Amino acid sequence: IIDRIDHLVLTVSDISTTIRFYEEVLGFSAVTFKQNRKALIFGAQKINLHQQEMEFEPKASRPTPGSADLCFITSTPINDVVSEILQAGISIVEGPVERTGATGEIMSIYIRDPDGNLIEISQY
Amino acid sequence: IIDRIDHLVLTVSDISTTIRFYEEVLGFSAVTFKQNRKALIFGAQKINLHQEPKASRPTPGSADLCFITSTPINDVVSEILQAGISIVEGPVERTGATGEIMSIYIRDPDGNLIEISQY
Repeated sequence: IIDRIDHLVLTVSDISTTIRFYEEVLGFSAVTFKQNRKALIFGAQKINLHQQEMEFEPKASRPTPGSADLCFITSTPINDVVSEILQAGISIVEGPVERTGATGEIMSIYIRDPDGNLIEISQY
Repeated sequence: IIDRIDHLVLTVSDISTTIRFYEEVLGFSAVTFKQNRKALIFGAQKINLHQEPKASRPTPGSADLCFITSTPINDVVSEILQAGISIVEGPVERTGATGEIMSIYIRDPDGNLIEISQY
């Protein structure tokens, strides 16, 4: 019986650049575990980071920057989030638009991180 | 304020092969919605399957995911072996999002790395 996703690994070109984006835009918090590895903490989950040329094993069969397509749920009014994104100088790929969430309908806004990963920020 | 991951999209070579793996091994349940869209559900989250908009570089086998199980991890190891699935690594202690976990690693049909763990 699987309960939830605990974490996932993003392979990126530059960890510093990735960290700045997730902290400043999404509000995540960067930490260092296993002495020298980086992760981004949010809620009760996390995203571990692997930089190209120094990806820890085992890893995906085809580690690829910009191959992620993730949806994050926000408790912030989605229109306020839209405004926050524009004020941060981030381009809106699409949205706000209605989508199907895991447990119901959500309003989603899409942006991209430094590596091209698609980030869907949504409110139920 | 971001609360959690709701879902993510996996780009795969064959939806049917992918669904069978996640249903038979991980116990996920496949569903259809809207334009004959397919997804795998578990807990209060889901994984959408693509065989726009999307990732800048949709790539099969590029996922590295960790799922939490409430099933005794050693029983999970046995289930995996009985299913004829190769164990990449584990059981081994690893760092979870909120503490130590015991993890077992396997791969799905596309080569995605799947970490199944218990706190």
